[PDB]
Amino acid sequence: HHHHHHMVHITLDRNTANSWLIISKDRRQVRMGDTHQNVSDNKERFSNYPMVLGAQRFSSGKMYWEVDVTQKEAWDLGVCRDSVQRKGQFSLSPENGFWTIWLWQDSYEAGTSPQTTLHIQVPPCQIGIFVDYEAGVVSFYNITDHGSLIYTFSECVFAGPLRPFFNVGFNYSGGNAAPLKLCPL
Ligand SMILES: COCC(=O)NCc1ccccc1
Repeated sequence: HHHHHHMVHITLDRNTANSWLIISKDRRQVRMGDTHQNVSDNKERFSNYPMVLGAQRFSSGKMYWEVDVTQKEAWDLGVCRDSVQRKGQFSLSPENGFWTIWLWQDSYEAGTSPQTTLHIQVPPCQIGIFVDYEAGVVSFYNITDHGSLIYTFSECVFAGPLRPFFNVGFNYSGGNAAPLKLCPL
């Protein structure tokens, strides 16, 4: 792909984070802490899952960023509507305002309803995310495999401003402590 020139500098919004997440001082890395991180509750925080949003809101144009997933067992990445549900249980689907992929139990899947199997020969250490607001497109690229396409959501109905979306995943296994990191431009 040739989307690199739409690169945007994403930072994490502390105020949207689940109360167990630790966001780095530079707001470019996030990991799940071993306990509550001593923050007050607010209506923005994701309650049930270890999720956080980017600070940036997109309503037009073309945007590209990269995320490092090295040595993680489980994670979700993509974009979502600014107005997605924060509290209680919900599924990641376009009907709920999410355009995401994920890793879970050694398989990669796109957050369609129902979910779609992805065909990945080279486990990615970094993921590229491309959004074309006007075209209604969200695309995912395998940076480890020379930028090969993972998945394209097309005919997206964003229906609002978009925010970068992250889930560091559960760490029941003790094998998923590693952070998500926004990779430099
Ligand atoms: C440490 O691992 C246990 C675990 O993953 N618990 C579930 C959970 C943790 C934090 C926020 C939401 C849900």
